[PDB]
Amino acid sequence: QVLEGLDAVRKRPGMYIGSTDGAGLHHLVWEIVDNAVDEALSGFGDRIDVTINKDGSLTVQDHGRGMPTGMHAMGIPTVEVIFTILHAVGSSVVNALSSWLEVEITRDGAVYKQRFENGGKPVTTLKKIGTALKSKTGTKVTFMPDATIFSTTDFKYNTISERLNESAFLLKNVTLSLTDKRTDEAIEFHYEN
Ligand SMILES: C=CCNC(=O)Nc1nc2cc(-c3cccnc3)c(=O)n(CCC(C)C)c2s1
Repeated sequence: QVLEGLDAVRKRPGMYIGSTDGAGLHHLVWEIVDNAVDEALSGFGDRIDVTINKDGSLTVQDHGRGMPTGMHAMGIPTVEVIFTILHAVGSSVVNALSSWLEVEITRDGAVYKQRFENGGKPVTTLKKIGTALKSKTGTKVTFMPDATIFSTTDFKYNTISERLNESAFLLKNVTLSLTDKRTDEAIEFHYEN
């Protein structure tokens, strides 16, 4: 397996997300959402909240275990490795195609954050920013799609709502929410089995 950096994604985005139109833009949402859904399917977390922010960015929040907060080689956080090496995989592809991205992790009584800019270059390490109850766990990913790559950077509420509805139906017993801060629209989906 040949590992690559984020420049490879930026030079051939269609190879990773199919296209650079609205379909590709929304693939970025699906990758992040799917990672939160995988975590819930494994039994960690019973709600997944998606927000379309007024500035054009998009946030996904889960209440799963929290991405690992430790280090890989050479003092590099595991989360930085997840977000910056392409195993050619969604997290690194979204980072590559974002003008900025923030990941916030909560676990073990601590809240940590790392910020990337300009196609996924870290501008901070994984920094402890605060504290939380020892019981509190999860991951939050916010990203701004790169307007230099996509033909449209307008997330579509109806498109996202349909996909989260479907994902709630497949998962069971997990609430998926969508809030649009541009229009104030909001919806929740939950299917009990
Ligand atoms: C909110 C937006 C998106 N949501 C997520 O990405 N949520 C996640 N939760 C976890 C929990 C654990 C994990 C496993 C084993 C033990 N403790 C934590 C973990 O390894 N991951 C990395 C999996 C791959 C992305 C490397 C994640 S990714």
